Formats: sequence, C-alpha cells, structure tokens
Amino acid sequence: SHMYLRITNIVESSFFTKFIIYLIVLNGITMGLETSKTFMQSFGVYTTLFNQIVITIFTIEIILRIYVHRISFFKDPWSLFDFFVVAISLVEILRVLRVLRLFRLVTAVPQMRKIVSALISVIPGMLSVIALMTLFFYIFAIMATQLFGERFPEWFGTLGESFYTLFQVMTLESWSMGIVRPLMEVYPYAWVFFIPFIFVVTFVMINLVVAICVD
Amino acid sequence: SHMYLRITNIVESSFFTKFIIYLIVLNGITMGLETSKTFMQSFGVYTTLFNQIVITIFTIEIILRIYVHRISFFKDPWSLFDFFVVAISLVEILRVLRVLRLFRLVTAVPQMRKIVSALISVIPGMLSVIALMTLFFYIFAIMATQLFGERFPEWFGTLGESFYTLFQVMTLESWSMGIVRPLMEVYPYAWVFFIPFIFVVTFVMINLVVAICVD
Amino acid sequence: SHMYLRITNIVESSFFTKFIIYLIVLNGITMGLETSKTFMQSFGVYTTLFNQIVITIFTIEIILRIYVHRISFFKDPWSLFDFFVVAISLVEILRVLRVLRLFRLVTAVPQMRKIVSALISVIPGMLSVIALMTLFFYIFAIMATQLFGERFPEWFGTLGESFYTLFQVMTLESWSMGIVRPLMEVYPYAWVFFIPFIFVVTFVMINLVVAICVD
Amino acid sequence: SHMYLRITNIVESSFFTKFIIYLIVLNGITMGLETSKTFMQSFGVYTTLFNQIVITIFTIEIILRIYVHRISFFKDPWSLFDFFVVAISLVEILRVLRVLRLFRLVTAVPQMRKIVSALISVIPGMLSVIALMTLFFYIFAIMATQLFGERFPEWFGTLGESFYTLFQVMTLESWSMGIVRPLMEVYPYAWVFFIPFIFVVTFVMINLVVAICVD
Repeated sequence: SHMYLRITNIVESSFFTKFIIYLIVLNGITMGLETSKTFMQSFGVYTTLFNQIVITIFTIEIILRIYVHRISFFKDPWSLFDFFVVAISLVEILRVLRVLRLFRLVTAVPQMRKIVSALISVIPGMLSVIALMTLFFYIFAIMATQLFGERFPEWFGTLGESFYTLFQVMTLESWSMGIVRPLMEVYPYAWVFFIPFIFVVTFVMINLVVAICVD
Repeated sequence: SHMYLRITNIVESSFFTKFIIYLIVLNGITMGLETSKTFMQSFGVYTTLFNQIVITIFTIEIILRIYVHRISFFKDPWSLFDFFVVAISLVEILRVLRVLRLFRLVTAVPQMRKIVSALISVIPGMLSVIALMTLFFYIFAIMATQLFGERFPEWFGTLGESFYTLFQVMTLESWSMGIVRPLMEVYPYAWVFFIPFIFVVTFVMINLVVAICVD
Repeated sequence: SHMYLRITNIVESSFFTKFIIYLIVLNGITMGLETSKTFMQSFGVYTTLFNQIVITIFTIEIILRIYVHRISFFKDPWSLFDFFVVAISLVEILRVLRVLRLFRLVTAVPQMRKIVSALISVIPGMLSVIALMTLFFYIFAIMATQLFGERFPEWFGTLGESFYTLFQVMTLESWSMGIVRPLMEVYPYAWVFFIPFIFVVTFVMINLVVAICVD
Repeated sequence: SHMYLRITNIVESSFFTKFIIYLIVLNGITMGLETSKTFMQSFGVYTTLFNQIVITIFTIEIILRIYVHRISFFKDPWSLFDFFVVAISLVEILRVLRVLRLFRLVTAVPQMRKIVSALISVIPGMLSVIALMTLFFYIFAIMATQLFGERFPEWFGTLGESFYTLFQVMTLESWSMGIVRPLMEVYPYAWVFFIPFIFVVTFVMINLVVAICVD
C-alpha cells in the first residue's frame, strides 16, 4: 500500500479527471475534423497520431483506475462502459465505433451521468409493457408475412421485413400513401389489419411514454 | 366429486400452467419458423404435426378447465378469449388467425394480464369522447364524400373511402402534399374544410390521450 | 299562460326530447344513405321528402322552444347552435352544410354537451398562447413570402400560401423532403429559417397541449 | 432633474405606451400589405415613407427610454430586444429581418411577455438534457458521415448534412421511405443504426417535453 496509495491519490485527483475530460473534448473535436476530406489531406497525419496518443493515455488511465479500484471497477457500469469503449478502440466498422469514446463525456461528467441514470432508472417500470408490444409486433409481423409477403416481398417478404415495416407503420411514416393504399389495390381489406394495429400500438406507446413520470 | 376433485387438483397445479405456458412459447417459436420457405421445405412436416398436437393438448385443456370451472369459465374474459382462439384453430384466413393463440401468453401470464387489464380499464372513461370523435368523422366523411368524391373518387368516392382518408388525415400522414394540395388544385378552399378538422380531431385526440392518467 | 303553460309541458316532456333525438338518428342514417348513387336511384325520392319532413318538424320545435323559453332561448349556446343549423337547412354549399344538423345530437344529448362544454372550457386559458402562435406565424409567413415566394410561388407566392405552408411545416408533414430540401437547392441557408420555426412552434404546441390539464 | 423628470413622466405615460403599441399594429398591418405586388404598385410609396416614419418614432422612443432608464435599460431583456430590433431596421437580408420589429408587440404587451417569460423560464431545467441530445447527434452525425456519405453524399456527405438528415429522422419525416429504405439497398444493416437513434432521441424528446411541467 506504499505505492498503491500513491497511485490512488493521482486517480482521485481533480487534475486527472480534468485532464481526461480535457482529452475527450480534444479528441472529440478532432473526430469532427477527421470528417473533412480537405482537412485530412493537409493534417490527417498529425491527427491519426494524436489519436494513437489519446487511446494510449486512456488505456493507461483504465489500468490505473483498475489498480485503484480492483473488483469495484468491474462492478461499475460507468467504468465497464469506459472499459468497453476503450477496448474497442484498441482493435472496418470497429474503425467507426471508436467514436463511441466520445460518450466518455457522459460517464466522466456527473451532471450528465445523473440524467442518463435518471432516464435509465425509469426503464424497468416500462419493461412489462415493452414485452407486450414486442409480443404484439411478433404476432402481427407473422400474420403480415403470410398475408402480404407473396405479392409484396419488399415490405413483408420475411418476418424481419414485416417487423421493419410494422415499426415504420407504428411511427405512422408513409403508412397510408406508401404502404396500406398500395396494399389495398390487391387486398381491399388490408385496413382491417392496419388500423387496429395503429390504434393499439399507438395507444400503448402513448401509455408507455406516460411511465416517463418517474423522472 | 370423487373424480372431479382429482381433476381440479391437476388444472390448479403449477405444472399444468407451466406446461401450457411452455407449449405456447414452443408453438410461438414454431410459427416464426413456419415463416421461412426454406425451413418448410426441410421440416414443414415435422412442424404441421407438432401444431396438430398442441391444438389437441389445448383443446383438452379447455375441456378440463371447463369441467373444473363450469359456468365460472364462460364468465371469465381470459378464458372466453382462450376458448375463442382455440376454437378458431380447430376449423384461408382462419389459417392465419390461428396465430392469435400466441396471445394466450398474455392471459396465461399474470404479469401481462395486469397490464392489459390495466389499459382496458381506462377505456370506459374515454368512450364518451370516442363517440364524439366518431360522430365528428361521420359528419365530415359525409360532407367530404359529397364535396370531393366526384373529382377525387379514390379518396372520397364513397363514405368509407372518406372515412379512411379522414383517418389518414388525422394521423397527419401526407395530408398536405398527398391530399389537400392536390385537392386545392380544383377546390381552392379545401383548406377551410381540413385545417379545422385537424385542429379538432388532433385536439380531442391529445385530450383523449390524457385520459390515460388512470393507469 | 293558459295556452303557453300547455305548450311548455310538451317541450319539457321527455317524449318530445326522445322524439327529436330519434329523428336526428333517423335523418343521420338517412344522410349516410344519400351518399350512395345506387341508393338514390332507387329510393332518392322517398328520402328527399323524409328530409323536407324532419326540417319541418325541427322548425316547429325551435319555434315551440322559443315560445317556451323567450329571450332565454337566444342566450343559450346549445339553442343558438340548434337555431343556426336549422336556419341553414331552410335555404350549392348550403346543401352540404345541412349535414351540420347531425351535431344536434351533441346539444340534444347531455352526455355529449358535457364533453364539448368541458373541452370548450379549457380554451380560454390557452388563448394568450394562441395569439403568441399566430403572431409568430404572421411574422414568419411574411418573412417567408419575401424570402422564397419569387422562386417558389406555389408554397410562398402569397402571404396565405406561406401561412398554409408554415402550418404544414408545423405539422412536420413532408417538411424536409417536400419543402426545405427543395428550398435548399437554391437557398442553402433555408434551414436557418425553418429549424428554429419548428423548435418554437413545436415547443409552444406541446406546451399548448399541456394546458389540456383543466379537463 | 428639471428636464429629465419631465421626460420620465412622458415615457411612463400610458399614452406613450398606447401610442407605441398602436404604431406596432399599424406597421404590422403595413408589412402584410407590402407583401402584395399589386398593392405596392398602387401604394408602395405612401408605405415606404410610413415605414421610415415609424422607425424614426421608434428610435426617438428608445433614446427617450434610455435617458429615463440609463443603465437600467441595457440590463432589461425586453428593451435590449427592442433596442436590437430597431437597430437592425436602421441599416439584402437585413431588409427582411426588419419584420422582427413586430415582436415588439410581445415586449410591449404584458399579457404576452408573461407567456414568453413563463416559457423561457422552463428552459434552464431542460438544458442538461439538451446537451445530452446534442452530444448524441454529434456522435451519430459523425458515425453517419463516415458510414454513408460516400454513396449518399446529399444526405451524409458532410457532418452538417448528417446533422440535418438526423434532425429530419428525429422528426420521423420520411425517415423510412425516403432515407433508411434507400440506404438499405446498399447497407442492409442501416436499420441497426437508425432504429436505436429513433428510440433514444424520441425517448429523450418525450422526456424533454415533460420538463414542460414547470409552466
């Protein structure tokens, strides 16, 4: 505990935290600039290095954090997150998921974690309804696969297509002009299937929204 | 009551219930697989039999349930449901409505029945508004049939077309680009009809949503 | 008060009211049938007479009601309504507005008047916001007339076109694909005008909805 | 304080205020008429002068107001506003922003300032969520720039295009028919990116709406 106590005083420092939060904003701005073809032609090298750096520093940090916190660290969701997203950046999609390190600014900032925590908190109460929904979708996706998939493969060819189309219908997006009117040119009674779907899923959803009152 | 009491102890068992809930999930997964042309080519037979089985077992169950519960059974909405949906599956749409047996997982699970019951419960308070709405639609569907059906048969040819179009307008889906702008190319004052419709029906509806507070 | 008292006992009777409510539903069904070209070919005469009848009966009723109620009658919104809509039906749009007599079923039924009254009641509190809105639209409709009307006459040629388009944008219907993306092909900064419009009008509106709590 | 006190009694008068509110409505109506090509051909001169006048009067007013109120004036948001918008009108966009002087009717009317103040008041509580959102957009806009911008430049070519498209997706406008279905013709897994985006941003937003309860 001679050396370990010297570490723990660093990790707990506000400097360290202020230093990490710093690099987050830096790297965060860096990634918005890596977005420009122009900028990368002129400064892309300076940048890809500056990235290699921060992920170094961040890896050090986690390892430091893990010494100081031992098994407490892996019981911590905010750290687990921090862990997971740095791990990702160690490893061509993975190239893109590296951006999720900017969420570190949520974990790393208590103002923010509060909100996220506050919203995540409400979720459990909502879940039993979420399974109602999903049971509802699955039954309808199934029925819609076999009612309309033969003549309308793009939208209902497969269970997953039906799931997607039904999601879209639930958002009400182009549901009549784009989906149900076309359908009725072949299945005049398609409205018997989709109007009640909309009544239900967009009456549960309003009700599912309301469970937002916890926050 | 010698034999009848021996039955009732089976039907009340948690095994029986756990056994029925089981087959529901099984058959439920089965129907998602009956969705695949590939899967049915290779295992469609094993499946259509496995279905014949479960509906047997379920029919037995209801009959058992009916002995144990006598006239209490047909006073029970959850059982009435269970009844109705098994009956359906006994009897080419009926082929498709057989999927409604997966809702048995709502009746059969108390976690779920609570929610459904909880939401169904709110409905009565909402009804008097629902008749307001429907009176509103009917009056407008009528007026819109005779204002626009001649030049716009697809959308307003018939009272039912007008009902459907007005429903669609109520969801705000393509109401301007798809319906009212086209209409105004012939009836420049069509906005006098549809803007107030939207104000009302989408002010009742927000208000109809709010009666969700009971739950 | 010899004769007048004999009348008043009729008008107050539940028979009279039950009799009027009756004809409303009758005529109401009649108008849904006047919707069919087929039905009018076969029974259109029997119908147009049956209409002439009811409006007679209704005119009698109002006149009766007016004797019994004198200046109390014209202080009554439900009767004023009843008055206004029967007057209309006495007098080719007027032909169509005659359908508004089916709203008599709202006045004539207390279950219903309650709701309408209940919703109308909330409106006053909401009004000061409604003038905010309208001031907002007018300022923006003006600014949008003169920013985009020259190159986009259909949508912004006129103040009223701009009012209509902005209403449509407020409902979010096709606002990006149909309006603002097209606009940006000429006015790359059009989003500076429309995103804040949507933020405001669809933050007031949510807030205007909330004043629904009175009911 | 001999002369200064004589002024202050004018500025505090209800006449002055009633006089300024007057010109606002006048000029306000004037600008709706400056909208018509016809009207300007016949009366555009009388009008452009009448405008020069009011902005004179208004400039006088502010200067008066500033004498009476000294450094209190520039600490006042309603006056700062009044200031800013008259300044604008002193100075071809600026030509158009001159319409913002009609908002003077919000400052100048206490009925109105209350509402605005009341709504502005709620904003602070909402802000920490607004930064969550914006952090969310930026991360996704970035990821979407580099996932889809090459094959879909119009919508995702640039970080700002992605910001705009993601805003549009958040409003749910044409998100499936117009954006994500097209995308899936090339990137079959695009739904893995956009469905969760919609779940989050349209679960925060409902929650962000709810903070409306302060008012």
